[PDB]
Amino acid sequence: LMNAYENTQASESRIRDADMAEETVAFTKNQILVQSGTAMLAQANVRPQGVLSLL
Amino acid sequence: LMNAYENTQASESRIRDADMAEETVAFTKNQILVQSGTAMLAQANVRPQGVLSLL
Repeated sequence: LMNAYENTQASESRIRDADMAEETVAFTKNQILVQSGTAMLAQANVRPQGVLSLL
Repeated sequence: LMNAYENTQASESRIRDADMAEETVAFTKNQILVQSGTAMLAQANVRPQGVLSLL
């Protein structure tokens, strides 16, 4: 029973439990993309005033 | 209770809380349109001055 319990616990942890490294790398990549996207949205926000010189 | 509270708070924020990025673009476009309208109104105000040369 003890042997089967440890084997079953390992099998269950193989599914539900997350891998911390493979999650942290994705989290860092996503946050880098978020800051790049918000900077570029800010850049896009200051595009349309180019035509104000024509007024 | 705490799970339900966090879910309900998320649902409430999905409705009443505003999106800052989605709204700042509209704000900047609006003020650009205001500047263009002010410029055009100023230009149209001096429009009838051309008739003075006929008097």
